[PDB]
Amino acid sequence: GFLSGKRILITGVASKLSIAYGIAQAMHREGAELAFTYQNEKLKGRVEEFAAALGSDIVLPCDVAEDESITALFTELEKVWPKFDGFVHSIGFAPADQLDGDYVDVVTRDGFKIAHDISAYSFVAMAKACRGMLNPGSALLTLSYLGAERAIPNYNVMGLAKASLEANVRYMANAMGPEGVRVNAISAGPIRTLAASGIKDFRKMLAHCEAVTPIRRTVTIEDVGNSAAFLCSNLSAGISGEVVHVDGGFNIAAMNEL
Amino acid sequence: HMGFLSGKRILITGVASKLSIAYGIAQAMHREGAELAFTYQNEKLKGRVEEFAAALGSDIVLPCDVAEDESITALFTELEKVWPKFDGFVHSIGFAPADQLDGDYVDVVTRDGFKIAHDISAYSFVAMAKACRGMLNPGSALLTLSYLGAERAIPNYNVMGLAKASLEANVRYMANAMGPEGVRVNAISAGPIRTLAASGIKDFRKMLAHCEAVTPIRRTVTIEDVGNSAAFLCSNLSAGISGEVVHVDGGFNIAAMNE
Amino acid sequence: MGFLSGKRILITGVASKLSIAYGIAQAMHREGAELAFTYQNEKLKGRVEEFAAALGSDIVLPCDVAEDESITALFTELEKVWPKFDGFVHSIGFAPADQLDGDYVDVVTRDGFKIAHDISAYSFVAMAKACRGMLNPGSALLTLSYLGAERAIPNYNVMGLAKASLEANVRYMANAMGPEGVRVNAISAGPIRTLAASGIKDFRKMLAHCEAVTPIRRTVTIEDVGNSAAFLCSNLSAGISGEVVHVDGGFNIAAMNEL
Amino acid sequence: GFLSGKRILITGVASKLSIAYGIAQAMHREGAELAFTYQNEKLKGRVEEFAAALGSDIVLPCDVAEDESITALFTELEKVWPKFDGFVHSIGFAPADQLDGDYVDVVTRDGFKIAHDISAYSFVAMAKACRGMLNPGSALLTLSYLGAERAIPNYNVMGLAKASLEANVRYMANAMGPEGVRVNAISAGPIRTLAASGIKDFRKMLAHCEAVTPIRRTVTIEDVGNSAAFLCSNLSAGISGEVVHVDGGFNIAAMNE
Ligand SMILES: NC(=O)c1ccc[n+]([C@@H]2O[C@H](COP(=O)([O-])OP(=O)(O)OC[C@H]3O[C@@H](n4cnc5c(N)ncnc54)[C@H](O)[C@@H]3O)[C@@H](O)[C@H]2O)c1
Ligand SMILES: NC(=O)c1ccc[n+]([C@@H]2O[C@H](COP(=O)([O-])OP(=O)(O)OC[C@H]3O[C@@H](n4cnc5c(N)ncnc54)[C@H](O)[C@@H]3O)[C@@H](O)[C@H]2O)c1
Ligand SMILES: NC(=O)c1ccc[n+]([C@@H]2O[C@H](COP(=O)([O-])OP(=O)(O)OC[C@H]3O[C@@H](n4cnc5c(N)ncnc54)[C@H](O)[C@@H]3O)[C@@H](O)[C@H]2O)c1
Ligand SMILES: NC(=O)c1ccc[n+]([C@@H]2O[C@H](COP(=O)([O-])OP(=O)(O)OC[C@H]3O[C@@H](n4cnc5c(N)ncnc54)[C@H](O)[C@@H]3O)[C@@H](O)[C@H]2O)c1
Ligand SMILES: Oc1cc(Cl)ccc1Oc1ccc(Cl)cc1Cl
Ligand SMILES: Oc1cc(Cl)ccc1Oc1ccc(Cl)cc1Cl
Ligand SMILES: Oc1cc(Cl)ccc1Oc1ccc(Cl)cc1Cl
Ligand SMILES: Oc1cc(Cl)ccc1Oc1ccc(Cl)cc1Cl
Repeated sequence: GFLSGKRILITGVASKLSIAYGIAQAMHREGAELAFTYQNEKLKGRVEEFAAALGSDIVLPCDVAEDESITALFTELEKVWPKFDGFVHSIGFAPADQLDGDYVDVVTRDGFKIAHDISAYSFVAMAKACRGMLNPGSALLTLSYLGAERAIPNYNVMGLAKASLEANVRYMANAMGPEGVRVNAISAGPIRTLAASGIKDFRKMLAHCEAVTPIRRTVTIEDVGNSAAFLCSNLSAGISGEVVHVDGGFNIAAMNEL
Repeated sequence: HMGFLSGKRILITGVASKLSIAYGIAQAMHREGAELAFTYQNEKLKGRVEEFAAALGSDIVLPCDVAEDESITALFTELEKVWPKFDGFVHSIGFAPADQLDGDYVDVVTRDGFKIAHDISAYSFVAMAKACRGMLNPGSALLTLSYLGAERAIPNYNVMGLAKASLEANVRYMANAMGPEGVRVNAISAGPIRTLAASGIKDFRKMLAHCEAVTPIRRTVTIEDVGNSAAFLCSNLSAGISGEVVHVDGGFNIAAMNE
Repeated sequence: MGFLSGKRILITGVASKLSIAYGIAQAMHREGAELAFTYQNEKLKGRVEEFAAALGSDIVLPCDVAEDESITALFTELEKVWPKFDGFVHSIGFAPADQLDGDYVDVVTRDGFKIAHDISAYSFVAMAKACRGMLNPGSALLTLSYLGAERAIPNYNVMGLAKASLEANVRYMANAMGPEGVRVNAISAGPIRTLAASGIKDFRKMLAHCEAVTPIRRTVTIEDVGNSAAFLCSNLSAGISGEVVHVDGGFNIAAMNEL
Repeated sequence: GFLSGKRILITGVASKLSIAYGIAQAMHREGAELAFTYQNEKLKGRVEEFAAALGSDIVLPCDVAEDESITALFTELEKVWPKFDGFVHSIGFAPADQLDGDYVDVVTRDGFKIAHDISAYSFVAMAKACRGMLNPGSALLTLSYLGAERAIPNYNVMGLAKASLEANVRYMANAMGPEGVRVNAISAGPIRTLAASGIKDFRKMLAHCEAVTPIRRTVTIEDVGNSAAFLCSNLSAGISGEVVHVDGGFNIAAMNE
């Protein structure tokens, strides 16, 4: 596999639906050794099961809201992985009220702070915490959405948070590049996940994208998985600070329904 | 005066000194016939801002600390007393703790540092829009000030780059939300200009010199260049333009591989 | 006096009262410009003479941008009445009709691609080459582009490629001509019913779509584009070069609005 | 390998430094059957040799200035490859005079025509001539440069031709997507190739990019090759109409003192 010899930490595996689940399956297929985080105790058991089906018993708590939890993650991981080769940030949150209605009516200071803190800051927070553990040739990866570039109904403040996160990719790639670390994002098209369900009229976005995307289907966690595996491998040694659209080309289409 | 903003009432935030981008905008809007009102952050800036306002024929000078929801509500409660309706506002406000703007981004970025940059530099634009939405006339325009740091990794600009990316996305979401009721929302991506707050960016004087050398117009932009651009974007001349980040940087942003 | 007082601006692409260039001409004359006009061929000469006369000009000269000799003769004739001037509006676009109906790969041809690029993109720099010595300090060039440059729009086809080339032309001309005091910008205009627009398949559906989903909830007008164009060729926009300004009511920044 | 069972045609192999060389190596290594084109008789020997090193004896002429040359390529290719899974367009040309001096002084109608014709039109010309030979799941790839997005000294009219090429990618991705074909570009950082010599002060561009690129090195035909292999493989199934920057992140950097 093109990840033979790599040790990648994967965040954000909530279920078999999760983008991060797809990424893990592809990275295991390509020979990566994997470790896994879980947000809270409620999620531990399922992530342990998913971890074990991929030959891993490295499963550790991380609530990215808490600096101590991020430090503890890497404190505990260092004991099995003194050094490793990067991680997948597949984590977003905003209060539910932020994702239904007029952006300006519905956005709040606290909704804004949480969305950016959890979806944007958490990525560089994780990087600070493991910086000295990363081998030369390491790769970090986050997940963004066209909401960052365009005004999308109901996505609302998550658009601002993804725009922040995509700038984070750039500032992180620029800072960590010299010492041999690449940083990228996948801008993924719509996929049915627990989190997707939190966006008002998600199913309308999903249907619309299926119709007008050049490849004429919604992308799968397999498609994202393979792209993510590639971006965290030495195959992508020439790419850093990049937001790669894995949306079937939806972002480049205009006026297809009239 | 009389000009392309005759009939417009515009609120101006972020005047600190005569170097301030908001001063150049205030100058340019007065010259084009706008009635102006001003905000000041704290008591330290009140007196300075009052004399600037009086020189431009305004005695509407009101406190606003955009970290505080109470302060923004009270701004527009007081503003309503003299201006029941008005035609929008200029958001010329940035802030991060000093420690954010000096060193390797990953090393010096902090959670509070990130929180404060995004809160003051990005959230505060839509906060002001939420609290004055009902007072905006049809044909109103909101304007904010961004920087190329939103688009490119700039040494030492660090977490302000992310807060500016968030700001530019806010322009788009607000434009989209407010367009149907007749409100336009735009940004100017200004080139570097020696302002009080600019002195806080490590190596600013090298940015300035770099930008002077490679910018197509072969000069630094002025608060006059930005003021004329802001005056246009808040005027009915710009009626076909919403959700845009207009680069007023002499075209620095389109240059690569110079020298 | 208007913000174009003391400027001498040459206007191409006036075909009718619906032409973008005619809206530009009106706004620029309103703001105090003195104007000169080109006409493509003998059939348009009379109408352009009439529209120019209505804006206080009888400087009305043939220019077919297909021909190097025609562009040279234009500036050799112009110089006799305008030894110096302050820039020109390039409002010129053409591809063979067969290029703008069907699947882009089926319908695009080598000659169709050549003509689109030659007339719509190359002509902007050919004109700049031909008058470079006649431009005052503070001169400004303007071309017209379309969202088709950035996105794949059905049936705009190879005109999308020609517009992308044109916007790249804006950047390379801004960068080359900036040091000698010349600014170069584009307006990326929303759809407008003009003679040329009727050559685009389902243009009526395009208008209705942009009408529904554009933040400002209307079509832009030649007044909107004219006002922006006046601004971009005036000293008010002295800070802006190498820029494609979207004058499309925010259409470009909206996604999934139809639902 | 992840191109196992794919048939890819490769253009623009000139020498061992050729981006198209790096791409052939990477695609061979991952188990693609390759075919190669050569511009003219002068290059035919070098390519027949490079092809044989990779196990291909499919080496056909194509001058993309000629519609007939493109038809004939696909007429000959069909005899051995009735179907195939796409091609790599690694082809650029402008008259030498275009790439030395101030853009406005140096550009000419004929300079502009050829740059656009060879560097941009030829990509969709090849897609037109082979559309019915492409299997479901096929990928086309072209090579672009940041000259499309930024004004770069001396790159001049090639910048416009690459901007047209990048738009081409999007219009081809939109048209061909529904019949199961993806179309993408790599925007490669500077690399010393035969063609690169043609740019005035190319050396300075290399050293500039090397100094300020986040990965702090020049990219290689093997970095571009790995990215090209990926983008023409089923691994990239969710990517179309995309210009992927393989320049070490140079494009996102500004103000490196
Ligand atoms: N349509 C889509 O599914 C889509 C599109 C593009 C982008 N994305 C992004 O992909 C990523 C993965 O989301 P998904 O769609 O797979 O959803 P999901 O619900 O399957 O996964 C989201 C994950 O975020 C984690 N998370 C939330 N708050 C956390 C915290 N405080 N600490 C740690 N983990 C926390 C959850 O535990 C969960 O594992 C997100 O960043 C999302 O914004 C999703
Ligand atoms: N100067 C430049 O080179 C440049 C370039 C691009 C954009 N900008 C942006 O222009 C805007 C104005 O900055 P400037 O350069 O004029 O400097 P400045 O110091 O004159 O203006 C900054 C202003 O921010 C205000 N401010 C800070 N925190 C505030 C708060 N909590 N509540 C209310 N007001 C607050 C200050 O009172 C001050 O008036 C900012 O958004 C800045 O980021 C500056
Ligand atoms: N929706 C729109 O109408 C729209 C939107 C975006 C951009 N544009 C651009 O605006 C510009 C003006 O078009 P318009 O909509 O006003 O259409 P129009 O028909 O009013 O203008 C087209 C003009 O092009 C001129 N022209 C064509 N070939 C020429 C040649 N060889 N030499 C000289 N002049 C030549 C014609 O004489 C005519 O005056 C074009 O570049 C067009 O692509 C139009
Ligand atoms: N070298 C770089 O730094 C760099 C960076 C970005 C993109 N590119 C692009 O990569 C591609 C390959 O160039 P390279 O750097 O490998 O140089 P190269 O000289 O190795 O390859 C250029 C190729 O173009 C072919 N070609 C030229 N005119 C042709 C025609 N009429 N018909 C057929 N083939 C023709 C030549 O035969 C040659 O193989 C070009 O499109 C170039 O613009 C190069
Ligand atoms: O960002 C997303 C985009 C899409 Cl189309 C679908 C799911 C997404 O993921 C989220 C959406 C909202 C919240 Cl609150 C959290 C997350 Cl992770
Ligand atoms: O955003 C800016 C960009 C530049 Cl080039 C110069 C000044 C800027 O403005 C600020 C920079 C830092 C802080 Cl703390 C606050 C502000 Cl207002
Ligand atoms: O570019 C345009 C875009 C739009 Cl939406 C409408 C009209 C346009 O202008 C043209 C369209 C086709 C041809 Cl052949 C020539 C021109 Cl000037
Ligand atoms: O596009 C390129 C970009 C770079 Cl940085 C280097 C070489 C390139 O390729 C060319 C440059 C000039 C000519 Cl005439 C032909 C080609 Cl193929």
